Amino acid sequence: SFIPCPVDTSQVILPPHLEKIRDRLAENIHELWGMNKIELGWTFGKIRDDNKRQHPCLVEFSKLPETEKNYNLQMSTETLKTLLALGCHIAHVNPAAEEDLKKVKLPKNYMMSNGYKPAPLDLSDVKLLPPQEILVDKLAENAHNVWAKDRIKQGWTYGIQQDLKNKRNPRLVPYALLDERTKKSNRDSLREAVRTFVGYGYNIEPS
Repeated sequence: SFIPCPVDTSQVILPPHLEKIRDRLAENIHELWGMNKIELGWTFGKIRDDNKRQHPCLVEFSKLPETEKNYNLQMSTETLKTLLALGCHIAHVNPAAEEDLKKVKLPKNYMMSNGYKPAPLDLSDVKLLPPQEILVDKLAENAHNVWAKDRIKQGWTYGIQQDLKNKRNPRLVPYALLDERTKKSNRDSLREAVRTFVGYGYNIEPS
């Protein structure tokens, strides 16, 4: 143990009419990432320090280090290709629906020392279809594998207590043995993932 194996997206083209919705999906993952780190107590430093809760990538998406923009794109691309792999169909239904949607305006204290303030899209109003919640769950578990596969290949191993000494993480586990809270947190980050599709006037279905 353990062998994290996710959906095989290697036979999946990303059609060009869906590359722009990937971009806004990745951008909004950052704004949700920045928002969540600030809620935990993290602040902006120039170099990552887990003691002072300081992270370097806590900046506007336009100004992320040029490799880490790709990781957010890679995170977004894979969730998009996994959809097509699972046989879901995504449709650019109405181009106009996106205009009305607006971004969350967080309180003042969320503004960071360098002036960065995360503004994720206000997707609370969107209620997803029941056939999409089951697809959210199947993508929240597959998301746990893409992470567990990539971390292990980066030398990460399980660890009773979390430690960056040598890549030890207690959540590097078969999804069956994860904790409930972590599972719910992943359905959340990917429930938000599907809402970004519908909110942009893009439609997908589960079959």
